[PDB]
This record gives sequence, structure tokens and C-alpha cells, in this order.
Amino acid sequence: VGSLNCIVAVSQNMGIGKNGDLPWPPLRNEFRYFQRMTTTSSVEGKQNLVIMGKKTWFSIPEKNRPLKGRINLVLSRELKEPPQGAHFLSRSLDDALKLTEQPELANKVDMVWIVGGSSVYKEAMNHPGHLKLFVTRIMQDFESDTFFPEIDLEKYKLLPEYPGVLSDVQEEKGIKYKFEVYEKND
Ligand SMILES: NC(=O)C1=CN([C@@H]2O[C@H](COP(=O)(O)OP(=O)(O)OC[C@H]3O[C@@H](n4cnc5c(N)ncnc54)[C@@H](OP(=O)(O)O)[C@@H]3O)[C@@H](O)[C@H]2O)C=CC1
Ligand SMILES: CCOC(=O)CCCCOc1ccc(OC)cc1Cc1cnc2nc(N)nc(N)c2c1C
Repeated sequence: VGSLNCIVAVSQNMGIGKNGDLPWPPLRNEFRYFQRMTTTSSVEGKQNLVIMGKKTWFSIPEKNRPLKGRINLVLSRELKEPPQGAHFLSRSLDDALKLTEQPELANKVDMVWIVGGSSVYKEAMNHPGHLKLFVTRIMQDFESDTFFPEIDLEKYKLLPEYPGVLSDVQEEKGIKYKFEVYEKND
């Protein structure tokens, strides 16, 4: 199995969600960036795995689930089987990561991408080890009811460039945003 990574888009006031949806209007190139980054595997014969909480799964429109070309794993302690369209179900983040190591999957998974939401991000970010955060900074405040955990900049180094990631300011629907990549190793 290769790297562990989180990916997220976040407003200036650290918001990621409101009422089961994004706080901002759809940003279609932002979403194409998310798709490209999480689908692209730097290893032949393998695909990437995406891990998400239950609410995130149901927050993605039906037409776009499962996220295609990736193994989709949902986290829940209530569900008895993966949701309609998903591939795997685990009861903790530790369980999900062990599973990638099992022979069912050890040979098939390249990168792992945590794609939401708050609890899953927090636990990954505070777990010792090598971890990258792909963060899109939406450069406006948006009313939100769900927030991204604090990034400790003592541990997470902002990378000065990263292959495949544009460094300049993007804009769609009059909303400016920029891409960042952070890395810790502890
Ligand atoms: N802007 C962005 O980049 C993104 C934003 N979002 C936003 O996130 C919002 C919802 O996310 P959030 O409220 O944080 O939900 P979570 O990310 O915490 O998802 C958890 C859901 O699955 C189960 N679950 C929760 N935590 C775990 C866990 N640690 N292990 C296994 N299963 C778990 C359920 O909890 P239980 O254990 O009780 O079963 C819960 O319904 C959405 O409205 C969406 O808009 C989502 C993705 C990306
Ligand atoms: C193809 C036809 O066009 C369509 O129909 C497009 C539907 C798009 C809806 O996608 C939603 C919606 C609500 C939602 O959560 C509340 C999540 C997602 C998926 C998404 C989108 N952008 C992201 N950005 C970052 N940076 N990081 C992420 N993790 C990320 C994720 C996970």
C-alpha cells in the first residue's frame, strides 16, 4: 500500500459543509482537481482507495458515487454492510487501514485518500506517521455547520511547489481559491 493523504476544500472560516452539502456553490474545476488527484495512481495495475465517513458518502450526489476508478470505503459503526454502490465498510480508521494490508487488497491499493469528513480528518491528522494534506483554500467566508480540524504548522510543512498542482489563484463563479499541499512525518 502506498501513501496516506487527506484532501479537502475549506473556506477562510475553516468551513467544509453546511446541511449535508458544500458551503459554496459548485466549483466544477475544483471538483475535477479532487477527482484527478484522488484517481491518479503512480503504479501500474493498482488503483487508489478513498475512505470517507457515512455522511460524506451520502453527501456526494448519487450520479457521482461510487467515486469511479477508486475503491470506495465507508466508515460507520451503525451500518451492517456497505451502502448501495460502495465497496467496503469499516468500523474505525485503524480497521480500514489494516484492511488495505489484508491479502484481499494488499496487492491492489496504491495511495489512500481520506476524503471527509471532520472526525476522520481529525483522527488521521493527529496520528503519528507520514501524512500529506491536499488543501484547497477557498478565499472567502461561507456560513458552515461543519469545519476542518486545526492544522498544526509546527508539524505540517507547507510545500513550496508540488507536481501536478497549480500554484496561482483560481477563480470560478467569482470565488477565488488556491491549492496547497502540507506534509508531516512524525
Ligand atoms: N469541502 C470538502 O472538501 C468536504 C466537505 N464534506 C462535508 O462533510 C459534511 C459531513 O461530514 P461529517 O459530519 O464530518 O461526517 P464524518 O466525516 O464524521 O462521517 C462519519 C459518518 O460515517 C460514520 N462515521 C463517523 N465517524 C466515523 C469513524 N471515525 N469511523 C467510522 N465511521 C464513522 C457515522 O458515524 P457513526 O460512527 O455514529 O456511525 C457518520 O454518519 C458533509 O455535509 C459534507 O458537506 C465532506 C467531504 C469533503
Ligand atoms: C460529474 C457530474 O458533476 C457532478 O454532478 C458533481 C457533483 C459534485 C458534488 O461533490 C460533493 C458534494 C458534496 C460533498 O460533501 C458535503 C462532497 C462532494 C465531493 C467532493 C468535492 N470536492 C472536494 N474537493 C476537495 N478539495 N476535497 C474533497 N474531499 C472533495 C470532495 C469529497
